[PDB]
This record gives sequence, C-alpha cells and structure tokens, in this order.
Amino acid sequence: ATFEIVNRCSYTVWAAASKGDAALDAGGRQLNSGESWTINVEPGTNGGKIWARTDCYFDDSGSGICKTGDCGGLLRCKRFGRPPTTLAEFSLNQYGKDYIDISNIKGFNVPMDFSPTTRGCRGVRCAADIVGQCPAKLKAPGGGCNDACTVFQTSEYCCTTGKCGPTEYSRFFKRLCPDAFSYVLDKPTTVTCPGSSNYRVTFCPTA
Repeated sequence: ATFEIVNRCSYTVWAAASKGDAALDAGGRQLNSGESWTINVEPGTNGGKIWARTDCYFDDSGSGICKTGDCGGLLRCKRFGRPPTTLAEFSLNQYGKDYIDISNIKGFNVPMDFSPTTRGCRGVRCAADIVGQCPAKLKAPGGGCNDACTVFQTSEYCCTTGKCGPTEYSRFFKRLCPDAFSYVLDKPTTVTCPGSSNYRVTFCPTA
C-alpha cells in the first residue's frame, strides 16, 4: 500500500511511520513546507501509525531530538513517538478490509487529514486549532497539547482497567475534533476501507 505524506504546514515537519516494533519503509524523513514523501507499507500491516514531529535536530548519523513525537532520538523511527502526537492509525488487509482512523489519545501536535486515494470510503480529519485552545493543564511546554493520561497518569484517564468513561479533558478533544478518538473507549470513528486501498496523510490540510 502506498501512503503519500504531504506537508501543507508553513513549517518543516519530520514525518514518522512505525508499527511499534519496526519502521514502516524508511520510518522517517524531513518534509519542508509543501513537500510530499510516498512510502510503501507492507500489506497486512497491523497497528501502523504515521505522525509528524516538530522542531527536530538530527546530526549526520541521524541521531538527535524532536520537541514533539520523538521516537528515541532517531530520524528513521522504529517505535512510536513521545506525546503529544496527532496519530494517523491503520490496520491493512484485516480479513479483507483496511481500517483507518485519527486519534487524539496521545494528544495533538499538528493538524491532519487521513484519506484514501483509491475508491470506496471516506477520509477523516482533525484540523481544528487544538494547540491554541488547549486547556491550561494540558499545554505541553515543549509544544502541542497532551492527553490527560500523559499528564496525570490515573486509571480513569489511561483506561487501565478497561472501564473508563469520557472526562472533561477527553471532551475537549472530542468537541474540537469529533471525528478523532478522544479517549480509549470513545465511540469508534474508525473507517472501513477496501483491502489494499492507498492513502494520503496531509499535515495542516486547511488554511
């Protein structure tokens, strides 16, 4: 499956793509404002994620640091990134279908649209200005908006026991971005696509 990753932000981002225990494709790359990076993701990829990282410095060997989304200080990510990170999430060829969604469960750093480029389903979008409206206690001093689990580490926010409900914090994400997951047991906003669809992830999809 091809994913075209497009940076429409006015700032540089460093895209990242991982399934948690491995990179997808090169796993990471700098995208200046306007650039596009097409990756190939193996069919059957389960629990893949794509995200953006901001204000990064990498040296010549591709080690450094990112203010949001850092995945162990590597340009080429092999694991998931440090919150806050808006997440494009997908599982491909799962009993004949693809599954896609956007999640705010690990916070928000950059707006995003995640859409198929082939026929038979709709995309999802989380493009509101969540960083600017972020509640005080969720603001990440390093940039972005943390989820409440990251900030407070309680069973209710982390949904440790499997029984949580919506909270004042998760309702903030859901009000700004109704089509993204706002907490673990949120009513699914996952989109079912034909197996083997292709996709575009766009950072900052709107002016």
